[PDB]
Amino acid sequence: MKLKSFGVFGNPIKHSKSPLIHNACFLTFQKELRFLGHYHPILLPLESHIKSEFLHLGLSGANVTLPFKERAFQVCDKIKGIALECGAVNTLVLENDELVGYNTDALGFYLSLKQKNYQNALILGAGGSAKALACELKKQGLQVSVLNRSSRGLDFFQRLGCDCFMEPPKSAFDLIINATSASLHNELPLNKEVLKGYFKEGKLAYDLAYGFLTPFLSLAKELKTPFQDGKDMLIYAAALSFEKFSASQIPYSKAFEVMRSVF
Ligand SMILES: O=C(O)C1=C[C@@H](O)[C@@H](O)[C@H](O)C1
Repeated sequence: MKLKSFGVFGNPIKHSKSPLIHNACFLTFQKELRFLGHYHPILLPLESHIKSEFLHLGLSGANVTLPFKERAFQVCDKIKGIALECGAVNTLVLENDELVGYNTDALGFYLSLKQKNYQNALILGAGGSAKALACELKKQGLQVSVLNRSSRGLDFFQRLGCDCFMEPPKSAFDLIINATSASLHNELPLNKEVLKGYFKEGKLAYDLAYGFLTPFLSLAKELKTPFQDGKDMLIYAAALSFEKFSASQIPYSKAFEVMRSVF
């Protein structure tokens, strides 16, 4: 049986549930794929440029998580699909010996939303996850505000047409999104009274972290604001990545069904 190797690059990487869900798919779909994939967690040094490792490990494809998604966009040979406008890559595939970058966070976030009744959004964060979410939400015709602590990174969000803040804007937002970078989200991302204000006027508190209740979500829950963690995004984005790992042979809906079941 033909073997191919995949993994997910991050630091930290111990928490990632990508190997669980991708391995479940590779084991089921080996029938149709006519190879058996195995998918590994891969801890990289902070300074890594990724490509050397990808090639040394003989990977066919990989995912990229914190804090490497912007670096992946820089180091891949070719960027395809909506990643062209995300400034960030979360999926790498070796295609004809070119390292090709995609971004499945954008659509995976969109698919994860139950309602499309949302008109505007405040994204907390400025890393690869925030960039893909801003791209996607602007594409869907929401107004997007982005709140962070420095002037670095602002050109991307301003070129998208986002309203960029470093002090929390006195406005109501339908979606309030914790996409803070290089963070595990164990800590409130804003002053608690400020977040309470947003939650009381907001329609959904959405936190990209998955696999525990963050204090951000717990505050929304206490306030009876509807809230959503990162599980359904992870699973849709992973299923989309799996579609790419299959050379578009297995549709994401079929990967999704397997992944959700095992998760
Ligand atoms: O936790 C994980 O395994 C992942 C989380 C998201 O950042 C993804 O975009 C990434 O591809 C994988």
